[PDB]
Amino acid sequence: MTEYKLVVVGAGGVGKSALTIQLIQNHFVDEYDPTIEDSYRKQVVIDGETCLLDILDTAGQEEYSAMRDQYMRTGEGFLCVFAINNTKSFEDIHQYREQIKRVKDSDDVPMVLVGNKCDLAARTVESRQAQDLARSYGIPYIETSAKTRQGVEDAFYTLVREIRQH
Ligand SMILES: Nc1nc2c(ncn2[C@@H]2O[C@H](COP(=O)(O)OP(=O)(O)NP(=O)(O)O)[C@@H](O)[C@H]2O)c(=O)[nH]1
Ligand SMILES: [Ca+2]
Ligand SMILES: [Mg+2]
Ligand SMILES: [Mg+2]
Ligand SMILES: [Mg+2]
Repeated sequence: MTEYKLVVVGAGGVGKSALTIQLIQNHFVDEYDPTIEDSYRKQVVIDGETCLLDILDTAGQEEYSAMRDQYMRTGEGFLCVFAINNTKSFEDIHQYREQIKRVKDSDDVPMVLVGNKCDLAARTVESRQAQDLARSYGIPYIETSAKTRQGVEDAFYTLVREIRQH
């Protein structure tokens, strides 16, 4: 079966772990335990194809920015996550996409822009603003909530479908 190497990146606290754990383990992590670097692996059927998702849940704490080059090298596709109630996390996306872009020496790396926490009402990043960013990258924008499960499968499966276009 086909393996897909996914990597989840974004600022601290945007919900990278919560999203990954919701996808893989089907529950919502309420508490906030900052991540160093964890791996998750799960066999799933996507569009009729049995495949193995290998997902690297990375650190948003800038203290660990040194580890980015390593995982950006190995990853096949990147879930670039910000929170819709965290304007700064949205502005931070560019610096993640720039690094991925450099490391893969490519303007063409399978990526999905994800606006997480869409269950919360304190929105400061409007859908249209994120759509414009994703458009400029030539990638999809998808809103998610790790809490309600909204968009969670859509985000990760879309990332698989982007890798397949590569
Ligand atoms: N309401 C709501 N809270 C969320 C959502 N996703 C994450 N959170 C909350 O936000 C906090 C941080 O989540 P977490 O997944 O740990 O973020 P992270 O991006 O993995 N952090 P780090 O970069 O430090 O590893 C937690 O309290 C978590 O419950 C979401 O979709 N909705
Ligand atoms: Ca819980
Ligand atoms: Mg985390
Ligand atoms: Mg505004
Ligand atoms: Mg496309």
